[PDB]
Amino acid sequence: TPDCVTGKVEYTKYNDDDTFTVKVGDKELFTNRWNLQSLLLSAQITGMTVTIKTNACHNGGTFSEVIFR
Amino acid sequence: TPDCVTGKVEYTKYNDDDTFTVKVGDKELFTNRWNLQSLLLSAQITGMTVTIKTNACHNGGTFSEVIFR
Amino acid sequence: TPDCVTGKVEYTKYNDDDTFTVKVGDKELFTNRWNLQSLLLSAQITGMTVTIKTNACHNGGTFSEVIFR
Amino acid sequence: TPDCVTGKVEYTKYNDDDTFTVKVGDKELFTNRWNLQSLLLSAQITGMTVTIKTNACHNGGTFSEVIFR
Amino acid sequence: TPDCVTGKVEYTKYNDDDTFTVKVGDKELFTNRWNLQSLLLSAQITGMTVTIKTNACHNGGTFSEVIFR
Repeated sequence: TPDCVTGKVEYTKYNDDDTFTVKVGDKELFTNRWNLQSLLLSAQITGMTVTIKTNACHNGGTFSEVIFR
Repeated sequence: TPDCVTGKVEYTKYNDDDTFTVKVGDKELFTNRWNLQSLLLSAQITGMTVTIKTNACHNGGTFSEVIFR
Repeated sequence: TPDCVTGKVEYTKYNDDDTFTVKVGDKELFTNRWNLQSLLLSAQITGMTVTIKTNACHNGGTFSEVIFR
Repeated sequence: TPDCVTGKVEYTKYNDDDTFTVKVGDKELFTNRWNLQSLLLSAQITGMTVTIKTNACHNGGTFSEVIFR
Repeated sequence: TPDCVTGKVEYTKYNDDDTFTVKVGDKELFTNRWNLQSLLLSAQITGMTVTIKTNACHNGGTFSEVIFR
């Protein structure tokens, strides 16, 4: 899967349908993997750099691969 | 869903029916999504600013959408 | 449910039977709600003030309502 | 259950069979309760003092009761 | 099980099939044990030194034993 965006988590959002949204770089992407929620919040809180890998690299895109640096 | 309140979590409460209550701004709101409990406590401990989005924007109101900034 | 004790978490104990015990004020109380284990440990580690609400307000008493400040 | 060892967590080990091993004092003890893994790691990371209670108070001994302070 | 690599966690990666990848030393290894994900991220965030024990000691290798110091 190709890299989509890399950077710090600007904000996260829990959604009504139980998905989780993250804002990295200039993209707002969401995921439906439950384990990623607390992991992504930890990344946000501790200010790590993350790379999101996805084919749907656009606002509203979904993803399920993340690299925590 | 519209913004209801934005600010720091003053306090949280675990309820007998397992729902979770949060006090942000001047509203006391609750949620029945189990994943939000630890996330909201982290938000509280680390002092993040959160925005709660809900139609039931009033004390005793319920919610399931949150933005962590 | 009435207030029972308020204060910092003196210590916590994971029990053989999988219940969780907390020492706040002069009472030692236990709960069987899982989600409360990690939440209570976080409260302990970060030095939060908690209020436990329960009718069984006595050593060995059970509880399932907690307020985290 | 009697006290076995008290002190800081010197190290923890995740084992191939999903049990968790902890080194406190001069004993190396393991547990099969899944909830205790993250709790014990938090204890280790934050440098808490823990007391492990068990009858198998010897290297290779098992346990399921822990006091966190 | 023999030691494979020891060092801090360079980065971690959540994979689409819900396995978790970690980069320690010069090896990139992955695990399918769900409990290790948050534990490894904590290790990464807090900069602990970990030792991964495995027979598949090579890039792409799996593992399920970890020592956190």
